[PDB]
Amino acid sequence: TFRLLRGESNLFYTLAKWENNKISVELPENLDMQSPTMTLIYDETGKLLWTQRNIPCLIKSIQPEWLKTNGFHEIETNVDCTSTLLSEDHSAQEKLKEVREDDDDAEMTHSVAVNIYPATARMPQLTIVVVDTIPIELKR
Repeated sequence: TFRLLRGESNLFYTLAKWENNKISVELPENLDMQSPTMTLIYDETGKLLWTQRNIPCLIKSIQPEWLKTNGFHEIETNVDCTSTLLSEDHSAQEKLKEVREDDDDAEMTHSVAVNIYPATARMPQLTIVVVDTIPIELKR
């Protein structure tokens, strides 16, 4: 889980560059866009610097306390938000349709790994957050 999302976090760390008070992430050519993760990068103060996808409901669901340490956490969000997160994913969209019909405020829980990268000569201190886009309720 955490140990598993750590790999994606490390990847995005090595992909990132710090230039002119800004994070830039250049994605590798032909990289899978269909991986079930979304990564966010914050500064040590907890300011969001970069996000793989701009999804405000999920971003607002990230608790600031979490951001100062390494940890494994859970987002408690809604089926509307999860549907926005999984928009491109066809099959998932079918399932999501179903669940939306049974309950329109159905709760969705997403695993999250928070990862700390101390400042180096190359890079300032960063917190990298990796979210499992498939919620616990849909894993089975």
